[PDB]
Amino acid sequence: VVGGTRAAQGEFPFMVRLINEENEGFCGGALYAQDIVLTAAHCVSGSGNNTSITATGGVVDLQSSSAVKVRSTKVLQAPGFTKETYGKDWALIKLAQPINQPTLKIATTTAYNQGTFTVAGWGANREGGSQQRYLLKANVPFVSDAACRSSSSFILVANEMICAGYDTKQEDTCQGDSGGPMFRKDNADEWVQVGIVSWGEGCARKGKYGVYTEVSTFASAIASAARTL
Ligand code: NA
Repeated sequence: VVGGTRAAQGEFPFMVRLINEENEGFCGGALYAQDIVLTAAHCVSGSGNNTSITATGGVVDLQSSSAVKVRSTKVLQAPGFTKETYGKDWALIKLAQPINQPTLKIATTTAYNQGTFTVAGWGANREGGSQQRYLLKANVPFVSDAACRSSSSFILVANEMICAGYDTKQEDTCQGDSGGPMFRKDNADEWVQVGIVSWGEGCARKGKYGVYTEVSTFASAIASAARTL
């Protein structure tokens, strides 16, 4: 997370750090349920059963004695996600144990798709940099479809993707943050999830933004997939 500060311990406790000893991969995630994690489609390989992935939770410090490590049991990747565009970039992961921490509610409408979103993960703070040890937090403004459209050299898919961050300011999610939730407060003072960190042109680039899977568009399709897991 480029130019972020430190998450206080327990601040966003629905946070997960994901490591896929199968595809050799490091993502973020959120506890949709206490044993189901919401994350990026591209952070995983296929759908089906998978004993391979290790979600760590409860700590903001990836090392503390206290983390809870739990192995995946089965993985559900959005059918129709295309690696070719990171389009429809969402996936669920079931856990073997459940994690007793507080979970993150998801937007089931678009009501909350404006203004300032909070983002977090353990990804790199410099583009090209190492993964972190302590969970970092940062703020990023909503960027319109239009504004984002123009600025991007890859193609941006209307309701599936939503944009956020700054023109020039050194504050953006970065390599290793994928799968972490983009979220913000709702009218009833609760965090709601609007994004999954998906991709961007580099990290915090001049004239470049951050792209996020638009939870609201898939919330339906998601809600329905957990219930089979
Ligand atoms: Na920027």
